[PDB]
Amino acid sequence: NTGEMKINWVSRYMPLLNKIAEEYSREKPLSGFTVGMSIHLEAKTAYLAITLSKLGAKVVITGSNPLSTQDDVAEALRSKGITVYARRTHDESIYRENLMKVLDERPDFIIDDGGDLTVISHTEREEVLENLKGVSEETTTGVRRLKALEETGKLRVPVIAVNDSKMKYLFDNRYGTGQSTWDAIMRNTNLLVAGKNVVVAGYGWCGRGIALRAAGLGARVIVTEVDPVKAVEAIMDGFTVMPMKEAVKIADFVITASGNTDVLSKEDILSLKDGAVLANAGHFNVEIPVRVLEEIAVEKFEARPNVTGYTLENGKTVFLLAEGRLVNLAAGDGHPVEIMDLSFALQIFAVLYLLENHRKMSPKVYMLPDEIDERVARMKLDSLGVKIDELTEKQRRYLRSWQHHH
Amino acid sequence: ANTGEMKINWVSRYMPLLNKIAEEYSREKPLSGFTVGMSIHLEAKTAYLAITLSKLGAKVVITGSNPLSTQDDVAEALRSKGITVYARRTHDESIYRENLMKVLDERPDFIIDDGGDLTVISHTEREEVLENLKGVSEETTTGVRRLKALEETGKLRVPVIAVNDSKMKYLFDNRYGTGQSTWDAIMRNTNLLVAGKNVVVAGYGWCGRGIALRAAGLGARVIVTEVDPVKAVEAIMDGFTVMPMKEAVKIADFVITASGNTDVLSKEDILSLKDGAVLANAGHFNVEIPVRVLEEIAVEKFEARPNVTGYTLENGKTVFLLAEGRLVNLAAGDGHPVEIMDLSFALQIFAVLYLLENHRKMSPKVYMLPDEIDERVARMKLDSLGVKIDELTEKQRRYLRSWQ
Amino acid sequence: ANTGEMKINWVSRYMPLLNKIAEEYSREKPLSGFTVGMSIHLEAKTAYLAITLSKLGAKVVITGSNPLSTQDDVAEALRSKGITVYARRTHDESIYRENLMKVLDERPDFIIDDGGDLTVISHTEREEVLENLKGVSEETTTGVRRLKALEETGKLRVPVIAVNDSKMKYLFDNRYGTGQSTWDAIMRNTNLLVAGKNVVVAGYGWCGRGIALRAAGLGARVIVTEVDPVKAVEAIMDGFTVMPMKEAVKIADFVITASGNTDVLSKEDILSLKDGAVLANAGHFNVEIPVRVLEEIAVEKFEARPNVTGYTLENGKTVFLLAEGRLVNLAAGDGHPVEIMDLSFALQIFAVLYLLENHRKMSPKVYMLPDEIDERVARMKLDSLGVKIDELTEKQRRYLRSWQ
Amino acid sequence: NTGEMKINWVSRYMPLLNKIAEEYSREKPLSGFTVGMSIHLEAKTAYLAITLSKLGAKVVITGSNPLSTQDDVAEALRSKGITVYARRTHDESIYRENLMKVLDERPDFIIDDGGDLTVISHTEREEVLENLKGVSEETTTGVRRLKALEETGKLRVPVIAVNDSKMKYLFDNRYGTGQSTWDAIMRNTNLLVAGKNVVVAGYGWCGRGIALRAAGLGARVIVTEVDPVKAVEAIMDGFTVMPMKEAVKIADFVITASGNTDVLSKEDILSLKDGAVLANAGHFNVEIPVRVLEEIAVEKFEARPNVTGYTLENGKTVFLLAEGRLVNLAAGDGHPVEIMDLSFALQIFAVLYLLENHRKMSPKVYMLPDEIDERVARMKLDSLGVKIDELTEKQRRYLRSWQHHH
Ligand SMILES: NC(=O)C1=CN([C@@H]2O[C@H](COP(=O)(O)OP(=O)(O)OC[C@H]3O[C@@H](n4cnc5c(N)ncnc54)[C@H](O)[C@@H]3O)[C@@H](O)[C@H]2O)C=CC1
Ligand SMILES: NC(=O)C1=CN([C@@H]2O[C@H](COP(=O)(O)OP(=O)(O)OC[C@H]3O[C@@H](n4cnc5c(N)ncnc54)[C@H](O)[C@@H]3O)[C@@H](O)[C@H]2O)C=CC1
Ligand SMILES: NC(=O)C1=CN([C@@H]2O[C@H](COP(=O)(O)OP(=O)(O)OC[C@H]3O[C@@H](n4cnc5c(N)ncnc54)[C@H](O)[C@@H]3O)[C@@H](O)[C@H]2O)C=CC1
Ligand SMILES: NC(=O)C1=CN([C@@H]2O[C@H](COP(=O)(O)OP(=O)(O)OC[C@H]3O[C@@H](n4cnc5c(N)ncnc54)[C@H](O)[C@@H]3O)[C@@H](O)[C@H]2O)C=CC1
Ligand code: NA
Ligand code: NA
Ligand code: NA
Ligand code: NA
Ligand code: NA
Ligand code: NA
Repeated sequence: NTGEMKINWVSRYMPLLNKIAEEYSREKPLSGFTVGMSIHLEAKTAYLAITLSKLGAKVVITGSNPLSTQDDVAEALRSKGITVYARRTHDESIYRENLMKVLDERPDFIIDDGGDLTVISHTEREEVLENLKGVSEETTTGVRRLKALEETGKLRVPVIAVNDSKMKYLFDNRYGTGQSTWDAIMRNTNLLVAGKNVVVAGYGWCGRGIALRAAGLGARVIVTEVDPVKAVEAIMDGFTVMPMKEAVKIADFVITASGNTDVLSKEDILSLKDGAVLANAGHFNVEIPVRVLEEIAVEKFEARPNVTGYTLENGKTVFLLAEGRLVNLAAGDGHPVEIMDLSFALQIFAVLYLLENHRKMSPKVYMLPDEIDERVARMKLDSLGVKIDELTEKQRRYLRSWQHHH
Repeated sequence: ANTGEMKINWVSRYMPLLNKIAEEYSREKPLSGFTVGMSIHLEAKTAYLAITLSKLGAKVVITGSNPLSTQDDVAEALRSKGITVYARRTHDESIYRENLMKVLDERPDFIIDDGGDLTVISHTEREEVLENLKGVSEETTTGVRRLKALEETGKLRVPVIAVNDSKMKYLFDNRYGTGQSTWDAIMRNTNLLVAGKNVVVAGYGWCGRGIALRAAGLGARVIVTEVDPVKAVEAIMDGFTVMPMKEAVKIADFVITASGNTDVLSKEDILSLKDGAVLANAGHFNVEIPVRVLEEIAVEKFEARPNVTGYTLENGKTVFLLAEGRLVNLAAGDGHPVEIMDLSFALQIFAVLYLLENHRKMSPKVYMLPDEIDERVARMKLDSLGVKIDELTEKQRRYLRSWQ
Repeated sequence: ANTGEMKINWVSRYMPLLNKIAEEYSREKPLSGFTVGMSIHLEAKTAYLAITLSKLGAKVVITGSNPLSTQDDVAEALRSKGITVYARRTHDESIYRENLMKVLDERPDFIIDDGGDLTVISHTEREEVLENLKGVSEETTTGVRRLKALEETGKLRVPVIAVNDSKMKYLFDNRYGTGQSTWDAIMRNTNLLVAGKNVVVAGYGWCGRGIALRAAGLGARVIVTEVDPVKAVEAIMDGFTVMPMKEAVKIADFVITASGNTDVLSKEDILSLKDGAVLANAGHFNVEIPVRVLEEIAVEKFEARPNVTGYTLENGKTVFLLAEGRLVNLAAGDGHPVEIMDLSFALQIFAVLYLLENHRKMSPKVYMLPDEIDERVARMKLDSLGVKIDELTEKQRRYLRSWQ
Repeated sequence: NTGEMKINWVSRYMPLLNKIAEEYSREKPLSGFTVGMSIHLEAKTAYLAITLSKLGAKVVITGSNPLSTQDDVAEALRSKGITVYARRTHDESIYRENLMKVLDERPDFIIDDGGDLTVISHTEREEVLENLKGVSEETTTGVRRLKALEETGKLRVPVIAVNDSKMKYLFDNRYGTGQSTWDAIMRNTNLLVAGKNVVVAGYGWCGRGIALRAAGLGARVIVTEVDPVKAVEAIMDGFTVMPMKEAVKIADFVITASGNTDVLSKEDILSLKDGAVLANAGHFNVEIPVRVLEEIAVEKFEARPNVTGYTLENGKTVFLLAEGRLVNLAAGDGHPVEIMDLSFALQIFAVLYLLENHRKMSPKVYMLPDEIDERVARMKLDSLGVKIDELTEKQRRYLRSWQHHH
């Protein structure tokens, strides 16, 4: 089983989760509690699930990504007492039903991936809301949705946004999301990136990482944006900025990373050159309008696994990766094992934080406590065998005084 | 044209934001009747900031951030332009302080401070300044830390805007901003190879990271020291090696301090350095590298080169210090690229105008630069570069604010 | 379309030079009446090279470079196109050799070799091949070394063109050519973080340098091992750390061999590796990392992942090997980018045409690819990209050839 | 004296020359011989001169770069018995006379920098040719001139081209010439390079290093060439290639590194944008036609030290660095100390090689012997405390055999 092998592989390179398991498996702090999860299911996230289980939690999972009927990772999890609900295709109806099945187990805590499970809890299953003590949300898209929910006054449980900690800087780095995205694009196209015009839509944490990686690969990077401050940063970073309607005319690759909808229009698409490659790095598959592609294409064909060709009225053919879905997850390895280990440790401690403090907390979206960022950093340094400096007594006094040393 | 005027002429063709600001307020002269007191590194770029404020109607009174960094020809050019200048390049500390007092004796309405010196003096020794001071714009992290400490003791009386910490400090402290100017200063004064050398950067905040990223771009083996676990992990994830300074000094070819702290190197650390090691400070005050310690423990002290002091030690080894432990990119370099300072200065002018407009509704505390100023300056920059960007549609606006 | 045909379809839209060559010789069919025997990694890109030669009139007979790397659907697609294919993906060594013999039994006029195997067999065991063989085009450094050794013994009988060593090996072995395909193969099969890890690259010739440069671009701490002082100094000047392999293995997270030599890791070196170390070979033959040694000294051997073998040792530590010590970018990756292979293959077609035209005036020795072929292919590439360059004037030509 | 200080500074960071002096100063192998040199004179080259003197040679120097009348380095050299002829301005007449003065001393060996001293020896001072036993030429331009001289059959002494060894790769590297060039441009302009269009004319060893450094600084690099192979390499390296007449229309910086003449034409110059900066990295000041600039400029003014402004008929103003002369030497530090140490060790051993073998050698241009490259590399590793691997007996047999291991 590649799946059991992959879980064993992953476990060997997730030192933080291993440390957490070794530290708390005997005390089992989550014993008697149920953690529900909506996540992209594969070996890495399976290990998060397993760690929570070792800590005593009853884990209930729903995988958003379609899985083969005898998926090795799902089976490994089930053999450990972990419940796993999956779907076979991108059928929204089944996806909704699977979310409901997780809620049917009345989770005490939820680890959400985009805010779906939380939102549906507040709009369709209020009975579950009463037992729900807290939510840990991973993505920028999910946090945005939940902050908007809080805005209306409808939010009824504490939410910890793990997304915006001191270390989202690690997750979206050029070595985090940046490289995983380009690895998925290159492995599925075998095309040379050096010298090519790469358009990246959005220059936030995700897009910047993707743009920096492309440049490091020799690409000529072009950035599109709606925020002047971000555009200027791209320019200062050495990239070219222009409107998308202009960028598409010269694009060899177009990568969306905005977290917005319809970043490409029909007109935009009809400007692309024959052979152009499109991919989405945002959370939902609405950035590149796949429905529009389907509708205006004279013909659609499979060019390679994970790559769809679309010939248009202008006779040109453009290619889409992973049907416009999160390319690094849907057609790649997601993020490096050690990067997920870091993200997962933050999420596990967030859940423990909610367990210890949900009553004291209010039904609003909280930033991840600083103490958690520092605890994970200290553990990471320990696992690396790295030592750093400490402040001296004189330095402590210097830093808090306004008077001059002299 | 005199050399001072020539330096200013050069700079003015590459400062589009300041030029746009002058044109935009040429008629209105918003600062007419107001005195802006300044304490900054006096060179052509800062002189252009002073000239622009003067064009907006302000009476500008300026002094150097350190007498040593003051360029006399630029000062003389500013004087011929009607600007009041209290600053002469000098080693005399008493004269320096005296010049800060002269600026305060002009009772400025607003102060553009560099290190918090004018503001601290105003709240402790020269409170008469408080009869007319309405707000302060502070440029450096060190200044902000000092003013927050002043606030904490309850002595602060006017609002302070930290232009420092903004959405555009990612530009000032960029590898292409502070990073490159720091390395240009080091390379021009040592002519030493950077590729393959062990470069120790103390501190991994904005300044140190830019410095470390540039060193790596030059081929160095970068080692970062820190006291904050989160920053240390950040450096490791950026690809750098992290270890305690006491271990780093044993293999260092270069040690650059960028912490904003004092005594980053101990006497013991110094005695562990190898012969020929080069030390430089990129932090605001000359306390990061203990210059007094080097002086005391050295058997011999000599000029090895212009801007480079050699200290031969009890262990027979000699180590070298650039610019007497002072801010290296400014004391032995060009500061920052012109276009980078143009942006920073546009932000400072709008900070002063923002104080002029809202100081009465602000408490005596440190305020982060308002977001609308960042956006305003960014749009001016895009306009100046002739760059067009996209605009959200109604569907997109609805999408972004929806939770479904 | 069948999957083999689909793979070839994809590749053909991104191979402009091969497409230009087909169009350029469509009528002439210069290779009509000639058989070109091939031994190469059988995938879509090499299949397109075969198809292009067929379009120039050649009877093409091809076999895999290693049965394991042969893609059966691509092979079947080639057969449906009239090309003779002797190659089935297999672990059986005897069947592999048998397939090389079948290619030789077609008595090729020209051979495109990969590692010198066909050529060596032709000059030692199957000399009947020499009744019709007129020239060989060898792609790899290892092949060239072997054929030069064959030449040295006096057994070589036909001219050999080393397409390898040319003005455009700087492209094939570029950080964007071999470098990135090597790392994509390693990252896709381990999903391990590269930034901050110790990456040991054994050998600093063209291949190793590209690999080291890409590793550094990914944030790795790169360590290079070498036996040639000039190459070691080169690595140091490029910014890398250099040390003996016996010291490098103690801290290595990754060890990549790119030397073209045998036993780059000793048993002692292997027992010094840390638990979890990852080993991969980018050299032509699977002898760089001693696979037989790992097998013999291992207490446990298991599949850790697809393309990854785990070997638990007597010291209780486990080390991992990618693709059984075989050429990693080919055995567990996509080889090289399409456009890179298009260039390499254009050079090989012109090498064969050059042999067709000049083999009688060439000795049985290894010849570097003729410079005019490099220029011809470069012009075709510029034309294809629609790039225009400058042209020397009469004054400039006179200047360049003048000594005054 | 900054000059004596600078010589002392340089000596501390030139481990190879120090090793050479320590090794041979007692034997003084060059005792009784005269080494004439035509070089750019500053602290670093002074140290080459001093090392030869410590080895026993009578050194006679002529500095091509104008020097102040009481130049500290020249005075330091004279106080050591080294003869130094200098000029005060860019007066060709005085430059020629200084070359003659070096020849007047009848050197046994010549270290040339551009081929001038050697060429004039073969066309005006044949009496000196008889005693001249060999020449070591440093630059690409000088080697080209001397190879052309050999071509006519006029060459009468052995010439070792140090330029084309295994290590010209170190001298022209992005960290060698590349960075020194950009440091001179940035220190003399204070302009931001990130985002700017940088045109580099010529993609040989020098230009490539300059282009790679510019990209590393965030520039958008544009390359011009006359050799298709080089153009393609630039493209594969991720840069844009186009004709100069087109490149100049968008250039913020134009750097010539071709070793050719008139890389910019009047028409080209009139296409430059207001504020454009021009600099030459080639050996002779003919790449950017300064005479043409002087002639067509409505007015010429000093903008900054080392920077001349030229306002043209189209009302635009363009700026030239160091009067179109080798920018990194004429307005910068040349090359890093350790890089020159390497180049100088190669040149010292070349002179010793000529001393030992000039009779056996023929009057042609020789490549630097491989043994010298390897000797300097071994010494460099030794000074760095670096150890490498050695071939095993099995490996030696493997490498020379055509048979398969299996
Ligand atoms: N593939 C992956 O592994 C990852 C995916 N993401 C997803 O990527 C998206 C963005 O992530 P972040 O960068 O953290 O959000 P962000 O807010 O930091 O960056 C979003 C940027 O997109 C720009 N933008 C919005 N609409 C645009 C449009 N129509 N055209 C051009 N630019 C536009 C915004 O101005 C903003 O600067 C989210 O959906 C997030 O969940 C985030 C991290 C990793
Ligand atoms: N040279 C220049 O042009 C510039 C200078 N600066 C100056 O550099 C200093 C830092 O600026 P920022 O990075 O914005 O401050 P910062 O607070 O953002 O980063 C400072 C870092 O130093 C670390 N640190 C403190 N003490 C340390 C020690 N003893 N050893 C190692 N690390 C230590 C802290 O943990 C922190 O991460 C200030 O003095 C600032 O005024 C800032 C920007 C540009
Ligand atoms: N994976 C791929 O796609 C490619 C593979 N190759 C293969 O890689 C190998 C080398 O290719 P090249 O770089 O062109 O050969 P090369 O001769 O140009 O460089 C080989 C280097 O390895 C060094 N070396 C030899 N034995 C060593 C040892 N025991 N330890 C450390 N260093 C050692 C040599 O001193 C030499 O500098 C060959 O097998 C070649 O066929 C070449 C190009 C691409
Ligand atoms: N500033 C410095 O420190 C250094 C200066 N140089 C000087 O730079 C020049 C070139 O050095 P190399 O790169 O070693 O010679 P090179 O022969 O390796 O490169 C010269 C390149 O310029 C191209 N070229 C010729 N004419 C051209 C034109 N009109 N337009 C565009 N491209 C053209 C050629 O095709 C060739 O690729 C020589 O004068 C050399 O002495 C060399 C090394 C360092
Ligand atoms: Na299964
Ligand atoms: Na620890
Ligand atoms: Na107030
Ligand atoms: Na022949
Ligand atoms: Na003097
Ligand atoms: Na040694």
